[PDB]
Amino acid sequence: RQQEKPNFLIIQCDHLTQRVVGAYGQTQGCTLPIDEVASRGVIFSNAYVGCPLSQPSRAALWSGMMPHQTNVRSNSSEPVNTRLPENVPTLGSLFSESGYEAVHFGKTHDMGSLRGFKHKEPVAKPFTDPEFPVNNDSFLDVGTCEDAVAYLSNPPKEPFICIADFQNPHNICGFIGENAGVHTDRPISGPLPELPDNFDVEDWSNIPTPVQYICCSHRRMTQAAHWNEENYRHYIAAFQHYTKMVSKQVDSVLKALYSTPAGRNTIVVIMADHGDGMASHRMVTKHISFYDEMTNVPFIFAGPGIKQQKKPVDHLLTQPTLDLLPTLCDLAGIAVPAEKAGISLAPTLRGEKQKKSHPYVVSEWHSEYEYVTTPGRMVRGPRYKYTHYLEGNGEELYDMKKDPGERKNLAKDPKYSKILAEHRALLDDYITRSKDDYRSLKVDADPRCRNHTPGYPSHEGPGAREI
Ligand SMILES: [Cl-]
Ligand SMILES: [Zn+2]
Repeated sequence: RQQEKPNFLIIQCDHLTQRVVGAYGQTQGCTLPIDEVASRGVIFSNAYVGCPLSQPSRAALWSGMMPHQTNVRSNSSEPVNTRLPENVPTLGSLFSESGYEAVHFGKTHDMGSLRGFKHKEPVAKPFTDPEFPVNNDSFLDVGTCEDAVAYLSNPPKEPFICIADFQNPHNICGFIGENAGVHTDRPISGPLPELPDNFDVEDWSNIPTPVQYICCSHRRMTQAAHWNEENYRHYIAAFQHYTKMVSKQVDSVLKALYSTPAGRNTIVVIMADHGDGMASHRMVTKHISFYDEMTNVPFIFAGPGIKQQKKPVDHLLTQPTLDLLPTLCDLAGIAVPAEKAGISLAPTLRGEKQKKSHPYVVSEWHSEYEYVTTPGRMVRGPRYKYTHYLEGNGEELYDMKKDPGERKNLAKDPKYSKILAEHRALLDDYITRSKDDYRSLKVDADPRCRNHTPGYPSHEGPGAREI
């Protein structure tokens, strides 16, 4: 038993959302291979990432730390962001030093947190799509899929830990570029998805300043700011298409996995580095805001020793950015360094009592490319989500039980003043225990990016990257 170790296959998809994954109960037909894995295992309803942005999320994830601690807080490359020091234990270092073969395929964008994995760079394999634009994101996934299939088809050593980091549905970014501004959409042959119930922003004066002006600071939002309903539904359709594309590749990867006896000895994890607005709150992609579509990601486990659960686990707050490292170490029988703040979910996965749990979980924003630096923090408690931004001391407060779509900010309502204070207190506790420098940080927000009536439809001009 204890010397017979499982393998691991970690499949991560950039921008993948709970909404689009059928296992979560909202959208049918886009992720059947992922849903089949979920059906054999356990999915988590509350799985919040440490930052809704790729490089900060990935640097944090593979090191099991938070972004203010890695100090990789934006997507900028060296020297604005500096690679994780070589003395910080990572997933790869812990697994490699315990005798695992550790391999990584696909997207990196890790700022050194992948140290210990042997990385193979994918090669772009272009192809033509008859209905949606496809770019090097989609072409790279073809290479990644080929590499992962080749590896899992003939695994040279057990035990192994393999990461397959897919780009899609990130090609949604390219879609927005091809459809920027006022435009008529190219016809498509599918049924057209409906807008979500939280599409509209009811009151722009009741949201924080940085969220009001995402249209100025986020290039993709500048592009989509004046989109009509048709435009946004075609956006959702494209997102579903790119998700279907990556799910076919997941299928190929799983077929390769289960083509040898290594497969049945493998624990499969499916997650995303962050989500996508999917037109909720008029939002496209990810930038500044902390709404569930972007921060609450699919987080799915199945494999030997993991007990099947039909219902999603919703009595726990999880933080994949912190919890993946100790969970995988616990499943592999590898000791976790004491400084890591994550909590192993292996008890829940085994069907045992989860004695330790997070009383709340957190997300961070700092900047994307240092055009605008507008730090903020999210605290998800058991029932409410609280957000705070330094710029204007803006706050949000959402009842996630009665208002899961986050349509009614409760922060200015005196009836909720005690709940608001209570979540402010969770942020104070986080700052103390994590040594967050949040309270000391400076806002850098040019007033030319805050210079029209609040809200994306009223956006005028070319946005921050242009001025
Ligand atoms: Cl920026
Ligand atoms: Zn604007």
